Amino acid sequence: FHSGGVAECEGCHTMHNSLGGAVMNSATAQFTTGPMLLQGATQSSSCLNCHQHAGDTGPSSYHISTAEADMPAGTAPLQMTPGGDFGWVKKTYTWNVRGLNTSEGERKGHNIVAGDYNYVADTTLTTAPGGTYPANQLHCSSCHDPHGKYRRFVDGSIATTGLPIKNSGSYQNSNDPTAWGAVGAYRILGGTGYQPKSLSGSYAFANQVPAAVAPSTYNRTEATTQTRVAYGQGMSEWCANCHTDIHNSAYPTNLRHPAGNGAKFGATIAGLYNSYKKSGDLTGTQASAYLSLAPFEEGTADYTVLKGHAKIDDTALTGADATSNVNCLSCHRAHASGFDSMTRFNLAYEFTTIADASGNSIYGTDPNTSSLQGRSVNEMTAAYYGRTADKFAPYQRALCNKCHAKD
Amino acid sequence: FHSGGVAECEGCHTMHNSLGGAVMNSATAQFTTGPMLLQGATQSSSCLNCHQHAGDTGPSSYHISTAEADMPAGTAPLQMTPGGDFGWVKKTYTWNVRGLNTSEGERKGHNIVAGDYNYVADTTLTTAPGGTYPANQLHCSSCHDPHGKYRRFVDGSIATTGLPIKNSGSYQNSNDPTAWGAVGAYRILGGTGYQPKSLSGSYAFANQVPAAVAPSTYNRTEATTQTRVAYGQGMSEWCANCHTDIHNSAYPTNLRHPAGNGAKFGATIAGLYNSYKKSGDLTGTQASAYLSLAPFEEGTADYTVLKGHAKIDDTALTGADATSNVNCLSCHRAHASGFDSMTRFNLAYEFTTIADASGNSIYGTDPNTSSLQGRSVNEMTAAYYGRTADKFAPYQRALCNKCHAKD
Ligand code: HEC
Ligand code: HEC
Ligand code: HEC
Ligand code: HEC
Ligand code: HEC
Ligand code: HEC
Ligand code: HEC
Ligand code: HEC
Ligand code: HEC
Ligand code: HEC
Ligand code: HEC
Ligand code: HEC
Ligand SMILES: [Mg+2]
Ligand SMILES: [Mg+2]
Repeated sequence: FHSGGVAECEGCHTMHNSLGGAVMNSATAQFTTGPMLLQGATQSSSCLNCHQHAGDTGPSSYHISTAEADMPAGTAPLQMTPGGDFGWVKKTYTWNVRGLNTSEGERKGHNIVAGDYNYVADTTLTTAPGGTYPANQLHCSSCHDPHGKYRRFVDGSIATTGLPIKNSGSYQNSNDPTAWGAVGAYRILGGTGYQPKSLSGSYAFANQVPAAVAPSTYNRTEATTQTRVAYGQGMSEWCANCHTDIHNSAYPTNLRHPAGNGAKFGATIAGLYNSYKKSGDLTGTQASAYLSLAPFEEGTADYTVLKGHAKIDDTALTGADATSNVNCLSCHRAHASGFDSMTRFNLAYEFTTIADASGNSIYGTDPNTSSLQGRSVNEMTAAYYGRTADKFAPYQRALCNKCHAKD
Repeated sequence: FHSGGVAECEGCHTMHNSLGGAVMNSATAQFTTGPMLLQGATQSSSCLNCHQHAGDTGPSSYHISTAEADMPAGTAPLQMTPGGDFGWVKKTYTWNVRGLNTSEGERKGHNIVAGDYNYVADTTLTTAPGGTYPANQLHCSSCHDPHGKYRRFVDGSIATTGLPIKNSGSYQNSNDPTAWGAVGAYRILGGTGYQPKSLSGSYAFANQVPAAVAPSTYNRTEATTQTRVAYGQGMSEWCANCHTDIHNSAYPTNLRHPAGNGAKFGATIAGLYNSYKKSGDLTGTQASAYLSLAPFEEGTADYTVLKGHAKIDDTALTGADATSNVNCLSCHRAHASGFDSMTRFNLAYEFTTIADASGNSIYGTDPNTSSLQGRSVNEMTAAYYGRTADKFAPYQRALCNKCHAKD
């Protein structure tokens, strides 16, 4: 459909609303339409018209959102992709230990306003923490550019026009560009100057489409072999478009956790990322040092050698060295997650995995404790991308430690 | 929170400073941070963010520091723990007898530099009396290791890595370690080689985490039944890390009051510790010989038999014999105290308790005398851990005597 580019216009727009018979979108009458000529209540209900299937059982290809009629109450959104499953946003949690703890739902992930569904805009965060981009006009089309303009040529340069598009250009199978026509950026997400014309003001991107390269069957479980998404450069400067203060290359001067291309890894830190495999253990051997749950940039726009990585079978795990950068995604997840500020690990209560009664870990077994924070065991097995509580020590502690071996 | 280990990283660090809304620590702007990525003006204002409650009435669980807005002027810090209540440091005293006596405030206890509060570093003592560790970089994190590395296994060995942590390991309730994962050292205070990387120089610990075992409701009054903290071995060699000359095992050769594991108690001295209960009286009977105000080591790392002691009801008082050692704490108190060089008893003026007008003792009744040295009666009832002037004879003299029966 979007083959790196402007798909099929009618797939998202009706020029009238009569496809023979009667209307094409059941959110209006015969001859009216959505805000633009597209077909939905809002500019972001047109993508949920195909990326939210009706009755799913397990994670499939795309379909990064699972319905709420499906996950009855005490279950977990079923779409294990590297961005996340928006199903999370509508998931509140309560539990008592010595008071009334309550992890809200609208703090896990970006809220898109899809009033056609039960998607509401955020309340607490009226704007974006960094710069000021407004948070009631947060549609899929804000980060993603539906009419894929931004192209990668063969010299590696990026522009918004000049030759035809031929393919996605965002996989391992994706046939590299040639002298006659380019391919499309990592996801169709928009590069420099991509203000959507519906929005009106001064908010206009400034940094380029990042560099990265997905596996090509990116939506999977991770109990067995784990998914590895590659990460070229620029991936932080890009979120920097709508968060600005939070970017930080030089750490000591700017007191905030380093993130960017100007934030190298450290020869020492790097030694540690390998050594620390589990919690209490520091064996090492790069060949095994994973890349899922706390990944890292390679800092190299060479789509040939970096496509080198990005397999979906645990062959190239291949930790890092003091050249590797650390983008915002090494802690967070772009779409959403199960953890209060859309992180990848847990950071709410001292441990993550309790020791059952003997040894071998388990996430815990009582939904009104602090080990689980009101999240039944299946839930929190899906909060991580379906990896059992057996890839962690009986009393696994917090999980920055994959870098900072504070064990 | 610190369950023997690395608690909850975010509890002490912000990676940015925006927890939704606005900032998390009100000591900086939106997207800046403390010296390390933690949240406070200094590396030791992060622990006072939870161990100094706002308005307290009486001593509670932890909270070893009571605010100054609370104790108006003529009152006493309200935290009766076995380390002490830092509230003392900011307490000067004046009185006249035949001149102008003035017991300063910054001599009672270690000064931590918490510029975020009214905590200033020491002036008179620019370094530490023993070796040279500098006394403007004296943070809670200097003696205490926030990322609890040091573990006790089941063989009793101590290391800084190798198995997971499961619990504090520093109480009577604390479930002993097992073959799969260890517990944490007596307090999280750091063992061998624990230089904090902020500090830069040669100052690097050399001796191990001591051995001791607290009661498990350690913060209490003592008017009624008295708190007994147990004391394994090594407790002096440990303060020896930052004071070195002052350690002394063999007395006659090294002329300074004996202190350590190589400093036994004496069959004669030991006979005396029991006999002398009050000042003028020498009844004896070990079963009653206390252990609070002048305690002593047992010299035994056997966490089972030494946990045997350490109750908080006056059952095991159980004086000693010529094997018992004498650590630095048998005279001093680790955090602070009300007595000029942070001791446990008074050693300023001949007596401690005057005889009122009839007999039964009282600390005295006139704040400009020498009996009180400018410390109103309530004050000096809290200088001792709330024990009235009725556990002492009408004219109680100095208080080394619990060992040296110089009465
Ligand atoms: C509305 C604006 C959106 C947005 C923001 C995205 N989609 Fe689609 N999508 C569909 C299919 C079949 C695919 C796979 C086939 C193909 O891409 O040609 C995709 C893929 C994507 C991607 C990744 C593609 C890439 O190469 O980078 C992204 C980032 C994406 N989508 C976002 C199917 C549909 C639809 C079915 C008709 C509709 C409608 C949309 N998508 C709309 C959107
Ligand atoms: C096929 C060639 C077309 C053509 C001719 C157009 N589109 Fe679409 N379009 C989509 C969305 C979500 C928007 C909203 C953008 C926003 O909110 O800012 C639009 C917008 C337009 C416009 C107005 C804005 C502009 O910059 O031009 C126009 C003139 C336009 N489109 C024409 C979504 C989609 C699709 C979803 C996958 C697809 C396919 C297309 N558009 C294709 C076309
Ligand atoms: C690039 C991949 C990123 C990353 C890693 C994050 N963002 Fe966004 N963001 C935007 C708005 C309006 C908000 C407030 C809206 C809301 O709260 O739903 C946010 C918020 C966040 C958070 C906190 C989310 C929360 O629920 O509290 C986080 C952790 C986060 N962001 C990470 C708007 C935008 C953008 C506008 C175009 C862009 C681009 C990004 N964000 C990009 C990213
Ligand atoms: C999870 C919540 C955390 C937390 C609390 C911290 N980290 Fe890291 N970080 C990484 C690198 C390479 C650095 C280098 C800083 C430098 O060496 O100049 C940092 C920086 C820090 C600091 C600075 C402390 C210092 O000694 O300067 C602190 C306090 C800190 N972080 C806390 C890299 C990583 C990771 C790589 C994948 C991960 C994961 C984390 N950090 C996670 C966290
Ligand atoms: C900053 C570095 C510090 C330091 C040096 C200490 N704390 Fe805490 N503390 C908190 C709570 C609830 C407890 C009891 C619960 C538990 O320990 O799990 C403690 C306990 C301690 C101890 C004794 C613990 C032991 O088992 O030995 C010590 C030595 C100690 N603290 C020192 C609460 C907090 C906080 C609340 C968020 C914060 C922040 C800190 N403490 C920070 C520190
Ligand atoms: C959770 C797993 C983490 C991680 C990943 C880190 N910390 Fe902290 N930390 C605290 C304090 C007071 C300091 C200052 C130490 C000093 O002054 O020397 C630090 C320091 C760090 C660093 C830099 C120093 C180092 O040796 O690494 C790093 C990389 C780091 N931390 C990561 C205080 C605390 C806490 C207070 C109770 C808690 C909880 C954590 N840290 C947890 C973590
Ligand atoms: C282990 C439990 C001990 C004991 C029993 C004492 N210390 Fe310390 N000490 C350090 C520094 C820099 C000073 C000077 C700073 C200051 O004066 O505030 C001190 C001072 C003392 C004193 C005199 C205190 C006073 O106010 O005059 C006493 C009685 C004392 N110490 C006892 C530094 C350190 C350490 C650095 C890591 C460590 C460990 C200790 N001291 C340990 C202990
Ligand atoms: C409070 C200020 C004091 C003072 C001034 C003294 N003591 Fe004691 N000390 C203890 C033990 C077991 C010894 C053995 C020395 C030995 O027998 O070899 C000592 C040593 C001394 C001496 C040496 C005098 C001598 O005859 O060799 C002196 C002069 C001295 N101390 C003074 C044990 C204790 C305690 C056990 C809990 C306490 C309390 C004190 N001493 C307190 C003090
Ligand atoms: C001016 C008044 C008209 C009239 C009378 C019609 N057209 Fe359009 N139209 C366009 C496209 C792409 C379609 C079909 C696909 C789709 O909407 O997704 C249509 C459809 C119609 C119909 C079909 C009725 C039905 O099948 O339900 C009819 C009768 C019709 N039109 C008449 C596109 C355009 C267009 C630009 C692309 C313009 C300009 C017009 N239409 C104008 C008219
Ligand atoms: C609104 C409902 C949507 C829809 C349909 C999609 N997005 Fe996004 N998204 C963003 C980024 C940076 C990525 C790539 C990040 C990564 O690969 O880790 C994605 C990813 C996707 C995909 C495929 C990849 C995947 O799901 O892992 C798809 C199909 C997709 N998106 C569609 C960024 C944002 C964003 C803010 C930055 C917002 C809002 C959305 N996406 C919303 C939507
Ligand atoms: C690179 C520029 C970024 C950007 C744009 C964001 N992150 Fe982080 N961040 C981390 C953690 C644990 C939290 C929440 C909990 C806490 O701070 O105690 C956050 C928070 C955010 C927000 C929240 C704003 C708010 O809620 O007030 C936003 C918008 C945000 N981040 C964006 C952790 C990390 C991290 C390592 C753990 C790295 C690396 C980054 N962040 C990088 C970025
Ligand atoms: C700075 C503000 C702090 C904070 C928050 C704490 N400490 Fe210490 N402390 C030291 C030692 C040896 C002990 C144990 C001594 C004993 O048990 O007698 C303690 C004790 C504590 C506790 C609990 C036990 C208690 O309070 O009695 C807590 C919660 C605690 N500390 C926190 C040693 C030092 C030290 C120099 C050696 C310094 C400086 C601090 N502590 C400072 C702080
Ligand atoms: Mg939100
Ligand atoms: Mg002092």
